Amino acid sequence: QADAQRAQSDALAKQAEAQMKQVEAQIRLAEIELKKQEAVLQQREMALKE
Amino acid sequence: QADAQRAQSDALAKQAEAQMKQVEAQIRLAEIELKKQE
Repeated sequence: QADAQRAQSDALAKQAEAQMKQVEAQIRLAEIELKKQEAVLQQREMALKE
Repeated sequence: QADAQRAQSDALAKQAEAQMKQVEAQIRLAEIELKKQE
């Protein structure tokens, strides 16, 4: 039972950690997309001012 | 247990480069924002 627990811990150290890193990368990509949307909104505001 | 410890050590060694890359990207973004402000 402890061996299965240690196997799950090793899985978390390996595949689950890699999946968590992929999730962090996806969150960073989403933040970059939000920044791009904010820049587009600023450009639209500049066009309205013009 | 020792095999998992070695796997964790190698995982930290490999993810250190990714963390450094993210920090470099953040620093570059701050510099780009400073340049765009000027």
